[PDB]
Amino acid sequence: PEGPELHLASQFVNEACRALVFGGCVEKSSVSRNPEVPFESSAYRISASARGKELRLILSPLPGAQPQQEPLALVFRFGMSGSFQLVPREELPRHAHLRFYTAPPGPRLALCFVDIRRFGRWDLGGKWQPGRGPCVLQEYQQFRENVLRNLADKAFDRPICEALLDQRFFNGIGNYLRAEILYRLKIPPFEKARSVLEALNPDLLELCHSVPKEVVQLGGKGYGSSGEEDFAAFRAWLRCYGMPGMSSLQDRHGRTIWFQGDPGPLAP
DNA sequence: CGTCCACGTCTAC
DNA sequence: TAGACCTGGACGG
Repeated sequence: PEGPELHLASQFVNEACRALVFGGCVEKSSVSRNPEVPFESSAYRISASARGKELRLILSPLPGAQPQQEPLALVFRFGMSGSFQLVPREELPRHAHLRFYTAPPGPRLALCFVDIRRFGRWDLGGKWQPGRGPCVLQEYQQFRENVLRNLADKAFDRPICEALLDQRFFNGIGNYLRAEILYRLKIPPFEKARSVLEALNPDLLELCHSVPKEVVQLGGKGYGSSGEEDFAAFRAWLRCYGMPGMSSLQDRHGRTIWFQGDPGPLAP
């Protein structure tokens, strides 16, 4: 449920649904506090795109589909466990909170948003969350500008490790990517953000892009990968997050920051 | 049995 | 700046 996983999940929706046609209603599990998706069409296609830590699905009726229905966009945040699966209609995983059903010619499948802790959220309406900065994978240049044009923001008074989670400037970076980013440059996690950034080979804002981009290139499921294949690849990619020999500390919100060496000046 | 820990926001005091 | 929101795996007694 960081930027690489959101991005992988959107490619997964795009490839796995390339040749599917969905039909009928969009079904929500009983226990989910998210809104119902008012949307029905007898033949519709599903596509996605990611931005940062959000993913957007577009439901698009084929020509002639019934009820009349305009394209609908839904935006998902994954929380600590969100994911998508394509499964056989009658073999729904345990926590499938939102389900999309294929239509006949072929075997009956269900595309499901699966989310065990239910920190995930979706919204009707298709807009990115106001306030999230640009995507570090897909909008690098905008991402880099939005940080540099704004170093006066009180966000940058904080440790660089806490600033890297702030989605207003680092949309996409989560807890493993911060430790990996910081570790490639050996920046103490508790340096003040503004000092590391004012200054303006790869620097820290470049690593915010190419680091998550390396996870995307492993393919697979990234953090969400243990039967493995996917999983062994990811765990082999990590140099820092949770590794033996590393230090860790809690930041001011209780999140664990892995690192090596100097904790840096603002440490608890 | 029990405690801790996990890829993140949110709202409310 | 504390909590709340949740399930389940690892591991302890």
